[PDB]
Amino acid sequence: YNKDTNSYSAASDDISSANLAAFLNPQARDTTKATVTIGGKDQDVNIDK
Amino acid sequence: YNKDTNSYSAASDDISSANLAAFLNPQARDTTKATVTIGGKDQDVNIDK
Repeated sequence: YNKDTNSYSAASDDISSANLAAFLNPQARDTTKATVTIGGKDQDVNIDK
Repeated sequence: YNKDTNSYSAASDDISSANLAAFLNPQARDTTKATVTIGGKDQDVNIDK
């Protein structure tokens, strides 16, 4: 969890494939913004559940 | 939903035989204070999932 300066960080391997939905949306209908790139080419996306 | 003064109320018949856990605990470990009585015996209980 590499507690460095503030709220705890973390580092993990492939464990959350389908777990992004609940983690990124703590409530029943939260929505999260993210930036997705395929390499040198950024795109801005919105992710919900 | 009988909107009276504030955040909407409601009133429903026997529908939530097992649905109490999700409703009172939206998160993964929420706990709710509660009161239970059999009639003349007020008892204080905690409900979690």
